[PDB]
Amino acid sequence: DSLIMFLVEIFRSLFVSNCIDKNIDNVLLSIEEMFIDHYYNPQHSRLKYLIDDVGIFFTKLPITKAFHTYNKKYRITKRLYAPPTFNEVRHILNLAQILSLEEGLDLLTFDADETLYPDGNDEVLASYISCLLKKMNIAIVTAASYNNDAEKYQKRLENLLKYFSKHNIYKNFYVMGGESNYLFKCNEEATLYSVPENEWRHYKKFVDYDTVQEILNISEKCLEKVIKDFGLCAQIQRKEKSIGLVPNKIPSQKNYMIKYEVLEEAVIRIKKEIIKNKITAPYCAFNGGQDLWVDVGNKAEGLLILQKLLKIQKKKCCHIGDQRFCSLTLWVSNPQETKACLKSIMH
Amino acid sequence: DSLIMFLVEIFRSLFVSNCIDKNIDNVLLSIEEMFIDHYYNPQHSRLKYLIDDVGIFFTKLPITKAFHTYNKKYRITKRLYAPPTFNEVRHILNLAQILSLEEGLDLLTFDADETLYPHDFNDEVLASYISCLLKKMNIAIVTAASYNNDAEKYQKRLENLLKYFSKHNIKDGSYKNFYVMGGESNYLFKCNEEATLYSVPENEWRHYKKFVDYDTVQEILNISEKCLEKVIKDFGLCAQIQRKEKSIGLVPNNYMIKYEVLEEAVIRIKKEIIKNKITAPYCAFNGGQDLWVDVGNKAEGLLILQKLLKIQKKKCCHIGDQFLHSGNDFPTRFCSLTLWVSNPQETKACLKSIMHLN
Amino acid sequence: DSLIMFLVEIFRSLFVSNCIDKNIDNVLLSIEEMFIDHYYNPQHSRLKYLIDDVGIFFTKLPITKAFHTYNKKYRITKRLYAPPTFNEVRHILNLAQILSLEEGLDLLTFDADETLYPDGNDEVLASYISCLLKKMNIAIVTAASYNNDAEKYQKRLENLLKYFSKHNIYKNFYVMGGESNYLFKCNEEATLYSVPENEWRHYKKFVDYDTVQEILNISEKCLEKVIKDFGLCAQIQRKEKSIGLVPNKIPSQKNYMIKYEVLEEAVIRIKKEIIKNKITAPYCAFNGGQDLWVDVGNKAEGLLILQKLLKIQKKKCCHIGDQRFCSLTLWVSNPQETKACLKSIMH
Amino acid sequence: DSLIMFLVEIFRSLFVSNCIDKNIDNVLLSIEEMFIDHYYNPQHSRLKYLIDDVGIFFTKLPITKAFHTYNKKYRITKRLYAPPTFNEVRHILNLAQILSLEEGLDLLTFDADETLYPHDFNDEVLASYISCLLKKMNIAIVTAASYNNDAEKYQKRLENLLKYFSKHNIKDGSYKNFYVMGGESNYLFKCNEEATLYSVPENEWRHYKKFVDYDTVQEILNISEKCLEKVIKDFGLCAQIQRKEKSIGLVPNNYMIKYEVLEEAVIRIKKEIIKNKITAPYCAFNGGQDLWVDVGNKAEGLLILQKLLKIQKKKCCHIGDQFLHSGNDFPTRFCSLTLWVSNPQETKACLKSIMHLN
Repeated sequence: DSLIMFLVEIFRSLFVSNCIDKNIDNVLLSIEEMFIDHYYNPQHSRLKYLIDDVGIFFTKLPITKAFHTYNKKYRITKRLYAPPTFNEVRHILNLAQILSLEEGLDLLTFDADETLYPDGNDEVLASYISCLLKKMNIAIVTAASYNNDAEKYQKRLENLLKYFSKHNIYKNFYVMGGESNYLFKCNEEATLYSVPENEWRHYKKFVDYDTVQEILNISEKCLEKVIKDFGLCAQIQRKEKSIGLVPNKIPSQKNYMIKYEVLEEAVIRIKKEIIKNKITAPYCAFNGGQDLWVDVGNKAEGLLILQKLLKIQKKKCCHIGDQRFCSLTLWVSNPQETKACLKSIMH
Repeated sequence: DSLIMFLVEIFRSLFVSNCIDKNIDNVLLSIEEMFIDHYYNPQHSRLKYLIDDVGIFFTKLPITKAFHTYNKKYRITKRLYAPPTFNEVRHILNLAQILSLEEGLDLLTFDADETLYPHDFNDEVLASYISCLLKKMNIAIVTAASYNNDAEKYQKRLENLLKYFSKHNIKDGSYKNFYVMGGESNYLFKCNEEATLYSVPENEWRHYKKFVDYDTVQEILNISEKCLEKVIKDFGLCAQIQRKEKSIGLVPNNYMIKYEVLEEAVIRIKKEIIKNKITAPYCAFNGGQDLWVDVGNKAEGLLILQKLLKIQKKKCCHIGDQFLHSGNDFPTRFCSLTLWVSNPQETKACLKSIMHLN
Repeated sequence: DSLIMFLVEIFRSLFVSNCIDKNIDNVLLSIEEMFIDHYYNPQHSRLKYLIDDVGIFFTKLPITKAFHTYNKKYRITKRLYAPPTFNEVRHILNLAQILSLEEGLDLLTFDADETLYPDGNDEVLASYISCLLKKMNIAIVTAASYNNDAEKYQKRLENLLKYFSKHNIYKNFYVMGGESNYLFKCNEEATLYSVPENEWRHYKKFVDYDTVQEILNISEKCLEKVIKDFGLCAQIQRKEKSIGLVPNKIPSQKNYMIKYEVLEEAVIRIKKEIIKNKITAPYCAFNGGQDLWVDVGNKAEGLLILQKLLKIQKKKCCHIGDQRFCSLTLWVSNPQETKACLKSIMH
Repeated sequence: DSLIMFLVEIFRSLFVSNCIDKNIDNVLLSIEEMFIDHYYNPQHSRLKYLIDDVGIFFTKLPITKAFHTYNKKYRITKRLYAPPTFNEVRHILNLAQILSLEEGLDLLTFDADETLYPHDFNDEVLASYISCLLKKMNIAIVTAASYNNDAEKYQKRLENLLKYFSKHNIKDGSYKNFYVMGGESNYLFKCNEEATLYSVPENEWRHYKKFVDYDTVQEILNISEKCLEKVIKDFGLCAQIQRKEKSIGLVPNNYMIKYEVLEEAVIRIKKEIIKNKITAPYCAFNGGQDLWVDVGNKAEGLLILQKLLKIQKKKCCHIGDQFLHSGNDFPTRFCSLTLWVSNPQETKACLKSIMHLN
């Protein structure tokens, strides 16, 4: 991330010049003003000249207030031998984006790929998530596709729903499967039903069936090449609007393992070949540590569906994931961070 | 750490020139010839000029065969968009060091703290590998944990592995060839037929350990005590200080402590200890959520077993997980063969590869 | 230059792996094939994936033959402590591009900004340039504009023409003023006349007069801002299709000096502001160490004029300058290098 | 070289954060406070920790005033697309070192080889600056050129500057306060009323120069002679070897030699000389088209004048052009104040700024 680096180099220079524990507010306010000017002029701001991939700011980032708030609690400027690190500046930018939600947020989305759990939960999470549900809409997005088989989505994340049956009552909880292709809701008794197409068919970006089938054919061709090239013991699974690469199960249980480097290569191979056919339709190929899934859809399309379905402005939506231009983003990497951010959001 | 990065930068240029999946043997052989010259002339080798902190090669290293063998199993050179990574070159140098044990392997030492268990030992697969290797050679387990020669405390985290020896490795007499060191290089133990850890008096083998005055031991503990007390007040910690003989540490109450706070305090301790020009052996070990300062280093502990068991330096190998410059495994590169590792799964793999004696 | 760096990193790894003085031909041939594949597929080659700004190859670069030829003469691989440097790899790429001219070259162009002389020549140059003129067309390009006043172009480079009056006889020598706006030729007796517009008016890229006047107005506004901001003692000079920033003359001779850093800033300021008005017309702002000149034109337009006027394929044109996609380029920085390259071209 | 890069990296971050043209005094003052602590405690300063080869600050450095004054004259902070460059920070540290001469300047030394003339001295403006400063303090000219105490040869390249002293600086008696050193630190000279360079016997001031055995002098010359002979054959040079007493060099016949060939040969000479553990003073000076090895360094030469003229270390300043790590001016940072320069134009500028005594 060039935005985090950008700040890391600056903090490193203040640290090595021996004034980082002094009053650096003159530098922080000059940085904050560049952020705010980019908020009004995302296309031609000077911040755009420094960071080409800066993206878009839906909020006025209070980075100065975030630095003081982070420094007071963790006291990183008292360090004499290690300047602020990449991971620490990452939490500061999360805090700045959390703090920028002064007007409140009505939509909160969770990337449930790996950030939330390795397998099937956390009660402190479920307790914190439930508190937020009464305040505003929440949503959970999965890259796995089981078509519309609602029972399969429940198996991967059933424990958190058990808390919701108690201490709730409500209808402000949503689950998105296939990245942006299947949207479910919740009734009363430990539920998992699918909203009909009429409620959200128009909001989905229009794509042809043959175009959808074309992407899966291209991805199917690449994975076979990946399987044969790296000699993996794996099987390909094609679905309606998705295709996935899964490892073989050890005969007897537990499944075999694919090296993480090979999965990262296949994602680049698939993404590159899709661009070769000049396909403009939305798509995404996600690596889940042990699985590879290609969906005809992306988090951006699914995020827009929820904003348009629930009539929420983009400034009131927030996303938490391990990995764009349509919602505020918090970068985490473990469930404890997800609960750590959610604890800060409670105010 | 820098030898690995040395190879990563080279393989990156081969990948980038589109020839890494071709025959790169002329480059690899030139690298191997440099490893041979460092093996023969460690003090003024060409490799020492390129890499100052390279360490000592106690054996000739088949780096070409390792790359060739590792590529045949993992096909890393078939990748179009990812050059050989840091961990893959790490695995390559691991196998090259294993293949350099053609002469034999008399002693094998493992880090207790993190290469064997998350903590409580609870891996039946790992211990089943350990028993077979134990039959053919002596093994030892080195921990930074410090209990003042209390064999009951050390056996707690290692109960299952020791209890395994009773059912499979008790009759063959292999139990005598198993040792445990506590406080890095302060308390040595051994096993009996009842699968229990018993003690060996520090007076029995103090001839092999460089003595340190009791006042200088307490000197190091008091300097560290001041730094840890200053560190707690500086960052507003919730943790407390626990002191024992020949060892002091920072322990929470359990509130997790940030990694950066622990790492700098190691630097402050090491920097302030240097300010008094202390030449005694010591180490500031950074744990997951704790910090510990011991009088004595793993290098001294590994030297004791070599002198005690009369084992040759080239026949001794060590398996540690923290081979970073700040880690306590970094100095052990000068007294034994070393295998960088990260978890039991990787440790069981290196042990599986080691079980090809021939 | 990313292409030169690209090779410097590779040579550095061969050097540090202690095999650079051995047979590195396996690496060089793999590099050469990437160059050749980029020659056939400039838009989607793998070299394009490694070097985004690689440009275009009008020739099959014999980089392997260039390395051996450069190594045999200078013996750089016998070094034990310094790998091949950026400047050395630069000469190799010049040699490779010179060697690629196996089918001969009919056009040779010289960037006369600073590469050829600081002031008004070199007889060894003039002797070498004259030998090439009988073989093929030569051309000299200047950023300075004196409209069509041919006498002023002659004053800056009159000494080389004195050699041409002797040992010649002919009509294959050309001079381009205003980057791409004024084209002159040579008669018999120490000459400097201008070819009429009809011979080359159609080949110039069509641009409106008000558009040309717009660029000079924008550049005039920037230079005044540069003058007032940095407090320079300088005067602005506007012309028909150019505007320049010149320093004041010390009263009494010799002229004042502008710091080189300020001139480089004004070029970026002018170029940036021209893009702000979305001007698509060709232009260039050149820094000449002591002068700044903005021309409505560029070396690319002038190069195309000479190729179309003289009916020469792009594979037979070569340019020598200190600083694109329409001719082969040799990178030099001093007159001795220019004569050094020309000595190699004589075969 | 690394202190300059230290400031360049800091100013780059200030420029990038859009506040460099605002008030950056809090950052600059923190930098100045570090320069004061290094001035007081050079051995274990915080600045030495960040920059290991920083050198010695013989005076407190007004780095803020230098930046403020330099910005007022050149307005570098008004640039939108170019942070302060390497040479601008160099000029800033030059002025800060000049402004640190508030106490006085008794001795000023110039590199003859390249800070005074392209070579033949031929700048009337430079010499006219030299005469005025010569009236108020002693100046000296240090050259790597080696002629065995032949005053006629040294005066050739310096004729115009010496002849200028006869017409303007001969009556005031200032001629006595002007010295010339040859062979870096081997032959000292002086001037008379007739504007001629006369010699001073090396026996007269050998008490100030650390003696070196004649066999060890020839030892260094023979080691260099082997390297240069090997270098010529290695790269197929056309040059030849010229040897004198206490000095040896590589000279063409005049075919220009590549810069990289000269620079590595300096490394080979320095590396091989270190291999014999020679502690004598020496230097391998890289010229434009030649290479020279002298027995004795500029640090020794600058030390002689301080001990001979009894001048204080802080009152001595040096003006050299090659302050790179490989250059011969690099060691002079530990015995005198230093001003990095590149040509007479820059040298006349520093001399012009120096003419504000007050």
